[PDB]
Amino acid sequence: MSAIKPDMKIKLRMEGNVNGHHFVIDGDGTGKPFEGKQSMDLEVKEGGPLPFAFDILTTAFNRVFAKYPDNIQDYFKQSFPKGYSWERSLTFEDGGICNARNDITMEGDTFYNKVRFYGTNFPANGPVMQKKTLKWEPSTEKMYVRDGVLTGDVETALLLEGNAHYRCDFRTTYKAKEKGVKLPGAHFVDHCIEILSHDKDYNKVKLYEHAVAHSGLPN
Repeated sequence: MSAIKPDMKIKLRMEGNVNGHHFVIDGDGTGKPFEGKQSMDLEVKEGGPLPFAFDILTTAFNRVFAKYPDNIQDYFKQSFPKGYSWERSLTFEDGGICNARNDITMEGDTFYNKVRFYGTNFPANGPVMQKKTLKWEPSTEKMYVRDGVLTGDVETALLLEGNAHYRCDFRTTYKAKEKGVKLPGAHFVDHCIEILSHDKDYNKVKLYEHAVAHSGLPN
């Protein structure tokens, strides 16, 4: 009998600043932790219409929603009820850099998310500030332990208009709140994030993510 239910709710608020542009965005959603699926409705509350590509924000909007096999330690589910936090760097090929964080708690059937997102050094003429992005490509996160902290690395890209990609490297550190949650062995997490629907200026966005942990084998 887990602290985590097969169906959980998601509540979140993000505040941030990208290239000097401030914003606040709220979210409400649901997911299936043991299936590795989540979806949420996001709404920009301050600073809209956002003057940069919404897509840079989407991975900041919880690896509890990842399907873990029995042969990999599930650090994220083991972190509840007290929760965990993560810190992420996004390093883009044209010098844009973001730092994001989320502190994740659980109150009953709901995960609460205190998200912060800061970006800078995006060229004014680049695809982020010109809103030329289409989607994140599906990718695989490599999880491992670095300096005693669970770390995940991704080398991925945004698809742009005109058959071009815009590369980004992610590095995330993950930390359980509770003293003593055992770190997992190294493994992979395949994931795919998608904007299912949106309004004109991405004031409102429906977001979906699917994630599955594995050890690199067909079996």
